[PDB]
Amino acid sequence: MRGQIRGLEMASKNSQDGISLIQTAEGALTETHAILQRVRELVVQAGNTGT
Amino acid sequence: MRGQIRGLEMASKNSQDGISLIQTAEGALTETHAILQRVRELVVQAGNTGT
Repeated sequence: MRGQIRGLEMASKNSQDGISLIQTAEGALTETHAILQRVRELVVQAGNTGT
Repeated sequence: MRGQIRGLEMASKNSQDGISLIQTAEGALTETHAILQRVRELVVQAGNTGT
């Protein structure tokens, strides 16, 4: 039991650490995405306003 | 009778001595076990927290 208990404590630890990794990459990709919104703004402008 | 009596006195002695040996090894194995609990904690952490 205690072997598993302690393993579950370190499991919770490892999973929370998983979450930390996730949210790191998550926020980074959110910012990336926001850039890409700006990019498409610049694409539509980089329709040259036509000519 | 007295031969057996005296032999029972030394028998009790020998058995108590048995117990002393037992409880020595017992407590030692209890501590060993406690270590092994810590080990498994370090195994679950030595899941590398994954990567």
